[PDB]
Amino acid sequence: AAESVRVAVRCRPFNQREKDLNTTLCVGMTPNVGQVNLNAPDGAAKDFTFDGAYFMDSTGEQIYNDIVFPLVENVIEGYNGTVFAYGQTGSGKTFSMQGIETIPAQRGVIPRAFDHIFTATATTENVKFLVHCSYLEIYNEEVRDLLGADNKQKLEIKEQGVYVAGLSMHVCHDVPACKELMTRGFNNRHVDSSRSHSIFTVYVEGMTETGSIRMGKLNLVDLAGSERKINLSLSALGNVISALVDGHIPYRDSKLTRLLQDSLGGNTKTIMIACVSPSSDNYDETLSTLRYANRAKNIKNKPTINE
Ligand SMILES: Nc1ncnc2c1ncn2[C@@H]1O[C@H](COP(=O)(O)OP(=O)(O)O)[C@@H](O)[C@H]1O
Ligand SMILES: [Mg+2]
Repeated sequence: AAESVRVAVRCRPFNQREKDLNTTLCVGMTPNVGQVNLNAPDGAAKDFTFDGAYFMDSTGEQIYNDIVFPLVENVIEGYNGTVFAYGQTGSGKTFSMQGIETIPAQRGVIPRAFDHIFTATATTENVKFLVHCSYLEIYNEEVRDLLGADNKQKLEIKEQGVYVAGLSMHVCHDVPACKELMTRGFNNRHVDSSRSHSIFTVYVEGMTETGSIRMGKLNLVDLAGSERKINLSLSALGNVISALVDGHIPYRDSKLTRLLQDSLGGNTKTIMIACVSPSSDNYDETLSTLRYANRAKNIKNKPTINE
């Protein structure tokens, strides 16, 4: 079925220095209708409509429940699903994807997708599920396996769909197995993470009582900071989105757009979490993220059940 990319905006709270400077709040929201207003110094507001609008006190729990939970349900049924985190360095991309364990309601979409997948796969008595994970990093157009034996090894992108040749896949029989791969991946990151893209993939294979196998993959992507060969994957993402909404798509311009070409206009249900700052000192970057997120709503995907 024809389905548009769902876009949600998340505004982080002020940090300590912003409070010490008494920094002006230039972001407003009307979460019932997904409205985000951005105020300029002169007083003129710029208004945007999104599929979700999560303000300074929002939690990873309420973001997951409203926006990601139905996509993860679809992955279990056999669909491909992708969640990207987009925004400047310091806006909350990693806090939205990974989150924190010190405050349970602030746990990210990745730990939450693990709990959801292992709960839902066990409560479906008709289907037997096998879960596998992969975790890669793209820095300077160099693709690296974050869980492999040699993490330094640069890997090639080939097509059979599109895949990373030599990318290790790790069986996960439960949530602890999943969380060990997350910390393992973190300790193997390039030396900090602001200029690279990371992709955590969860493969959910379901075997029915008949014997029919369905295969849905979940891509959880933490993009490099959008602040204005290092910036090629980000520039190509913008160029791809422009072609997709402008009515040829240059997926091959970068490693990131080649790998995720099915997430942008292909067989996948995609969600974009655009992260913004509440501060008037970040106005220019926030306006850039909001315009990018607004444009991203017009991308048309064609997700079908992989069975
Ligand atoms: N919603 C939030 N609530 C509390 N702290 C947050 C929130 N979003 C981000 N932070 C804090 O802001 C800082 C930067 O966030 P981070 O996720 O690392 O951003 P990014 O990955 O986009 O560079 C961190 O110190 C993090 O704890
Ligand atoms: Mg980060």
